[PDB]
Amino acid sequence: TTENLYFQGAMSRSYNDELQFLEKINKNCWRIKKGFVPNMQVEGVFYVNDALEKLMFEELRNACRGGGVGGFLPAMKQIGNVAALPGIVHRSIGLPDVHSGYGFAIGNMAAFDMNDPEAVVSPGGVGFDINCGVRLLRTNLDESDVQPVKEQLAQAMFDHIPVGVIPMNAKDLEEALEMGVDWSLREGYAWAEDKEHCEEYGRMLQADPNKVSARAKKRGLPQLGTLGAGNHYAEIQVVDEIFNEYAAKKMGIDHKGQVCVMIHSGSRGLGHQVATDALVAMEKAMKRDKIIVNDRQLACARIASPEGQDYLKGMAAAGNYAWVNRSSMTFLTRQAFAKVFNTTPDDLDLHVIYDVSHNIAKVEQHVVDGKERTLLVHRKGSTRAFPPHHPLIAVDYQLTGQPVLIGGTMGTCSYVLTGTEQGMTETFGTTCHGAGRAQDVLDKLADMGIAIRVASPKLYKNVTDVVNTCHDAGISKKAIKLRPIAVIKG
Ligand SMILES: [Mn+2]
Repeated sequence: TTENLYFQGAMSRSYNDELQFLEKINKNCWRIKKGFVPNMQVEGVFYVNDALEKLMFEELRNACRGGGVGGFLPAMKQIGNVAALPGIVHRSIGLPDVHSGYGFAIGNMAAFDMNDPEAVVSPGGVGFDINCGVRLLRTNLDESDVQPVKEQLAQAMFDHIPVGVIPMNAKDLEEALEMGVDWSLREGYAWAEDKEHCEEYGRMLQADPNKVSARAKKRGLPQLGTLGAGNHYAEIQVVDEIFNEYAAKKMGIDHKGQVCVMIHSGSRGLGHQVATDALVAMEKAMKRDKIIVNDRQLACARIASPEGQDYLKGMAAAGNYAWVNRSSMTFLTRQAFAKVFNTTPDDLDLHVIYDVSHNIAKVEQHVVDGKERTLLVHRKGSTRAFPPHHPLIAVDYQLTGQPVLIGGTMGTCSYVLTGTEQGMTETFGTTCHGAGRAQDVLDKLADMGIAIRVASPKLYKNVTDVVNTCHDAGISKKAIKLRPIAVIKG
């Protein structure tokens, strides 16, 4: 986020001229008027509380004022660059946890009309870790039941990570990329109820393994070497607060102190490679279709392009692979819990509460200016949050709205949110994904009471401020707060 811009204008400005393009819509939302960056097709908006508002406008002035080396790209500027993409509708939107990233800002959503021939798809609008996501499992155990054996549970979970639960040959992987969680179901590593409580039923149709490069496929095949890359993250959690008892009851969360397990994983290097190969092929074809962007990292292809069609089919394939990896972690988590407590996984009520993505592009029906349209919704660092009574969400959540899982870092709380009708109207059903940015840790976590198994010692916008901002804006609703007692990052 520095010299990736083409030689362009609008850069002979100071903080006061940039403030001219900025107006506050309401208590929790700001407007970016056109002209903030070149070639804006729609306006931009971001959601703030008084704290996150300070950091956003400080990051603007620190880069805008200049007077030093850097030229760092503010999140407010990347929002506008995304608003300059052909095909975008409504507005490019920054969720409360918006921070700067490759082309798109992390936490910056934008949707494109699939009936517009100039509409494009941007891999930078999905992210390199395609379909990194969160999965929440409930248990019938209480904190008093788990707190004594938390070290053994964490060790058993850590020891279960390395070992056929994951596609171990290229042929199995080609099926996993095509079938998503349907591969795990056939191979015994997933329950049927896991699919019904999973975004897109754990499988994105029309995925094509032929659109995934051979290097990408080998990046996704298991390696006994190079373990410790950090792609596996798990957290044994305790229900610390229930803001909505009925939403919690429909998720099986019966009381405070109940134990849950949170799983965080993605496509590892397969998605990184799928995103990279697309970016290269798109750079070479943007001229043929005459696409103009402000940021070279906004490299995109038209949806109708062969390169745009290839990416989405490959992107869907990596998303399927990510669900297979989280199902295998579920299978190993279920096995870890089964052995420590010496029973069967079902007798511990180890069902999937929900599973969301936050690095994916989805084809969704949305109403734009009173007209139903088919939109390609880019969500990098943002979570889908469908409202109550959406016909395509689980029957169990037809009255609560779609559960939204918020990732919590080491020692940080996690949240379960619900979708809202207001979020479908304002943000196309989009909400935050977690926190943003801009041995000592070991003893702090131990003193907090958190057992920790981490492979290598190599391994801000507060999540609380972010979820409270979304709750106040009405684009999400707080339901559960979870506290970690064991963190497993291998
Ligand atoms: Mn993630």
